[PDB]
Amino acid sequence: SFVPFLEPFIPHENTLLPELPFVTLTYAQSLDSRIAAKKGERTVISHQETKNMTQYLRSKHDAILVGVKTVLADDPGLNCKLGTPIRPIILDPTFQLLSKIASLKLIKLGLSGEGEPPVFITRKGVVSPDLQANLRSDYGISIVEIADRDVHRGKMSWFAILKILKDAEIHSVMVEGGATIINDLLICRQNSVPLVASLIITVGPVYLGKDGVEVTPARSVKLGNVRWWHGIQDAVVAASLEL
Amino acid sequence: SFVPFLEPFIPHENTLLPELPFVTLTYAQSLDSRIAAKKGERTVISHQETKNMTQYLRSKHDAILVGVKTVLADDPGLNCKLGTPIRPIILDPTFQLLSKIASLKLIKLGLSGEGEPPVFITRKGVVSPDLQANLRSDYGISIVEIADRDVHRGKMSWFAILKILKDAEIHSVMVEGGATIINDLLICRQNSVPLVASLIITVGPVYLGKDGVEVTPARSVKLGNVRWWHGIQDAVVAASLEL
Repeated sequence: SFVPFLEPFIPHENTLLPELPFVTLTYAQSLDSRIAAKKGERTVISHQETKNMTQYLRSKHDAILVGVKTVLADDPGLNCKLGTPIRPIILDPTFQLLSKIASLKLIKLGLSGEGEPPVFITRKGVVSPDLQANLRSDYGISIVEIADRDVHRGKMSWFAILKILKDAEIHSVMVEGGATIINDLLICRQNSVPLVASLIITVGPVYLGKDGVEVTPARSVKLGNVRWWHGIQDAVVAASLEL
Repeated sequence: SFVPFLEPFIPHENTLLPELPFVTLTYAQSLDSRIAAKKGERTVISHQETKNMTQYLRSKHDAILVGVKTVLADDPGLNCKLGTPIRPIILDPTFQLLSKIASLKLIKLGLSGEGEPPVFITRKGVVSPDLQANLRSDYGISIVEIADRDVHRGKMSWFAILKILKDAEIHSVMVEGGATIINDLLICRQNSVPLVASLIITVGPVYLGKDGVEVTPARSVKLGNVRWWHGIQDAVVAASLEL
């Protein structure tokens, strides 16, 4: 079972950044470190055993965070199949996904009660106040705004984002991806301390090739407390980021 | 131990291409699919357990093959630390190593008896008959030459290379890399049949980043007979390439 394997890595209170929730960074990769096949090819990386492990991990987190690309590519449910509630947080600076709200599965689940209503994290002044009110009434959506003070070289501050989630009583968040989010978080440090508490990676035994969606940080990154697991098809590494 | 794990993957005569040696393609990669750190950085991927696995695999092969880039970067010995003889094979189409021969560790070992005399594979006529005769007398070196009729798209035919090696009574060859060699063999097929018999990959729990030496094939590649192993620090996947 992956259950004892994950036990030191699921959220706990041994945190060096108490202002922030417990952050788990997780994704499924090919051997050549792609997280999605090339345009028009069907992405198959993670097998059922690590889909199960992902659901188990969500059952230990208050929220799950993805970006727009993931939502567009996967139309994911972003709920937990074990039945525990988990709050979907969508990072969407210009609230692009407004145009898709009538179609998205995570909106459907939020309306039916099978899931929690999602949070969209946008720049300040993207969604006017009346629209916010109407989207909350019609879809249960919340809009969380990041002030320009928390936007640096065009990028919303992970520290500021994670603070808001903690302030709203989200004490653990599972960040499930987007190549840009993964690359940024792998190197994001607050005074030498990683924002990521646990790194949990599925490796699928397949190559997606040079036109797949690549994950690789801007510099080398060392891991600690490494442990491996493997099932019938997939392998999983769990680790912390080195100081 | 990795020995029962590798038992069905070490050379054996269940081969669809009897004109060829049993070919193992094997390498060690970071999580982001790099095989060497960026230029000035120290490459640490494979820990002692999979260093050991590689030496065990070498003890089961007649020959080990690498390209020039690997020799220039690593100055590898290319012998087997279990003490079994293994023939080093260097793919050097234009014989770039000419001016470095006396300096190479693999040549030193050939002369001291810790290793076998190496084979260099070049285009035909690259090494003059005078130089070949002196290299054989002074260093034990043999040049294997690939005919013009077996160079296509400017690239030597892997089938032709491997045929000449089987003809020289090399019945198994362990191809340990060069990103280009790995990328090419991952997709090389002879009438749908992969020339690689066994694919064995160490995954080290580290990132090398975007300036490291990347492996990714030109298109997606499927694997069969997937078996995973992991020790205290590294994971290993063993597989065949799908037909």
